[PDB]
Amino acid sequence: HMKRLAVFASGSGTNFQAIVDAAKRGDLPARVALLVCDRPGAKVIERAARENVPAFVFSPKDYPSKAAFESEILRELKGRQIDWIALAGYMRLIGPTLLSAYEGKIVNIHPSLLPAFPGKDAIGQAYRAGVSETGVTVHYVDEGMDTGPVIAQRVVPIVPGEPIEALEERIHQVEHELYPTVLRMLLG
Ligand SMILES: [Mg+2]
Ligand SMILES: [Mg+2]
Repeated sequence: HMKRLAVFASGSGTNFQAIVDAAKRGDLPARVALLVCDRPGAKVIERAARENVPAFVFSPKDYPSKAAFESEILRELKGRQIDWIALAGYMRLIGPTLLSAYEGKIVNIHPSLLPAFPGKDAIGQAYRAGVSETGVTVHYVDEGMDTGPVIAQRVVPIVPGEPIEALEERIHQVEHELYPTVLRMLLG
């Protein structure tokens, strides 16, 4: 019974694409079974359609609370026999409704070497701090924000004088390599 993965994403969907591409070339022993997107119009939705990956798209504005929409997401996840959840560019926190149902089965990729620079815009945080290096971390999601146990990490140097664009491209390249590799081992 191959594990079924749901990918949560809110934007361009480049990490989603990397995961789909890995599965397509036979390097991911899991089924990319669902895309959950909280931002209608996001490019990642078009990617799912092109890749024949089912998608559950919703707007938080149509619900009175996070619990309200996560309750529907949970029903959808269970009905589609989803085993694991991978956050890949999902721009909001996972609430107790999902954390409880998928405890220990939710992972996320974060653009810093956790516990360093947790939170939003971690690429910008490291750049603004002036540190000489940062990295990419895949970790388990728990009650805290970017605080669950580290699963894997890759160090990324920050070159003196280079624009932030240089660091971002480098970090994204690493994310596209690291996430599929980590998921392969986690779900294999
Ligand atoms: Mg090959
Ligand atoms: Mg509806």
